[PDB]
Amino acid sequence: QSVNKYILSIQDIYKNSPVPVCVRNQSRKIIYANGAFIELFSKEDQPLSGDSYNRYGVEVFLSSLELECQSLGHGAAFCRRFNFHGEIYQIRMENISFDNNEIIVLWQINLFP
Amino acid sequence: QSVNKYILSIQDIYKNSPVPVCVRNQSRKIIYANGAFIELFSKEDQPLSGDSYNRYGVEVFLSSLELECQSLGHGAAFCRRFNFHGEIYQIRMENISFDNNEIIVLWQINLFP
Ligand SMILES: [Cl-]
Ligand SMILES: [Cl-]
Ligand code: NA
Ligand code: NA
Repeated sequence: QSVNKYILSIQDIYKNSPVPVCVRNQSRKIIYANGAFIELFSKEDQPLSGDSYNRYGVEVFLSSLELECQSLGHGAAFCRRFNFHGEIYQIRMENISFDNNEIIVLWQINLFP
Repeated sequence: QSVNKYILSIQDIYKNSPVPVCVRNQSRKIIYANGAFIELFSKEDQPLSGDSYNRYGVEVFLSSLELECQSLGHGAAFCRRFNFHGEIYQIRMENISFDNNEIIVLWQINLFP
């Protein structure tokens, strides 16, 4: 609702963007993601290449960060780093809460500078 | 133009937000900022309290980061930390470039977790 309007705005900004972005609901479900995000996490696991070449460790780390973000309350945000397929990334997460205490979290990812 | 539309979207997302955000043009001019950002940097210098209690060192650091962001090209982004009035902050910067090679940079700031 007001969540849908928020999503439409994120989409307007990020739909054609090189910056991988997504928005997830309280059930860890993606409710918005752009092409860049889809492509980033579409890399097939290469389990033998190294410990960062599968999604599972990073998934738990990122889900854990997201839970922390949800817990910090409306407007809470932070930036952290993680490794994925041999590259270092940063991720910013932000808590957006709505009048019905519905919580969504914005993810924005970049390659580490 | 297309910059104005981008700005309208950022405004829709961040106008009522606790998250300090701004957008600056190539001449280091603010073309959008929300209330949270205005309030953050409205703190009067307290030059005697410590080296982080004035805007000048952080201004040069942040302007330097911004120039790097501009140089990295469309879609470039990174997260860094800085100190201001005795607190640690993170800042994410993102390069948004338009078809006429007009460059704007989004700033998003948070208190360090
Ligand atoms: Cl980190
Ligand atoms: Cl830093
Ligand atoms: Na909370
Ligand atoms: Na460049």
